[PDB]
Amino acid sequence: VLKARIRMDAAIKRGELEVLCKLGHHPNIINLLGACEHYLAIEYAPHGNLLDFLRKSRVLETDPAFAIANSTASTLSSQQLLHFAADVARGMDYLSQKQFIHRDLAARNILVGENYVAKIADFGLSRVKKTMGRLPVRWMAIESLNYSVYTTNSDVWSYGVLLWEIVSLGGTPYCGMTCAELYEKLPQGYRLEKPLNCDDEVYDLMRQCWREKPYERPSFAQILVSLNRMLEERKTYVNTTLYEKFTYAGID
Ligand SMILES: CNc1nccc(-c2cccnc2Oc2cc(C(=O)Nc3cc(C(F)(F)F)ccc3N3CCOCC3)ccc2C)n1
Repeated sequence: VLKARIRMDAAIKRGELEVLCKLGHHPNIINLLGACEHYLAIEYAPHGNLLDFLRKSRVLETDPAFAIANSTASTLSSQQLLHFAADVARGMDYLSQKQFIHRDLAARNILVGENYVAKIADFGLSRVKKTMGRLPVRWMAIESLNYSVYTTNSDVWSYGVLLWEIVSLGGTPYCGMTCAELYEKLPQGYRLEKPLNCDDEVYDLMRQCWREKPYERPSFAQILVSLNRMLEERKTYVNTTLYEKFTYAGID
């Protein structure tokens, strides 16, 4: 994958053209510009992947003097954070009505484009039982861990974890927990805990994505509605201000 001019900025990769074309276009997915050879051209995202971008906003760690002085934990606001969330949901709604199943929803696979508009991507390398590489276990629905099932509802569970990645600023999900104990504890109804900077209502939405029953989970259309409600309220939903006992959700 290489940076290039000709839209100007593009990320060029050198059978996949059928899949990209059939996705059509949407402001919340990657944009297929054109192709040929002697080479797939996609619109470059100046802010790179969401994970790294969420982590680079941890200003206390990067620029502590600046952070303390401003009483800020993040260069992103609750408005920006929730807009990333609504961006992914809008793209996943678009993508799921075309019966596209991602199977790898996580911050690492979302791009931050022009105007900080989040875009679904897939950095795997080719596209009814479905194909799987190495399992992203911390992002996986109970029913994928057991049974190896993949549907829009399992995508919704992974979205729940991405929503958690957004609020925690790139925290590693279940920090301190082994992959093995997830297979064991999730069936028993264990779920990820509410982050400290998180409002109860964003936590409820995450919990809705993690219902045991796949068919009880909300649709991406319903998830966008919930988030839009939060963004329209005066209420701040994600705390980004420092306080005496502040600690970031752990990364490693
Ligand atoms: C850092 N900035 C940046 N901007 C744009 C792209 C990239 C980037 C970085 C590293 C690797 N790849 C890219 O960009 C992509 C991204 C994709 C990509 O996301 N492709 C697919 C996306 C989707 C989506 F989920 F969005 F609907 C679905 C299928 C996709 N591909 C999957 C691979 O095979 C063809 C179809 C394909 C090619 C390239 C060159 N980086």
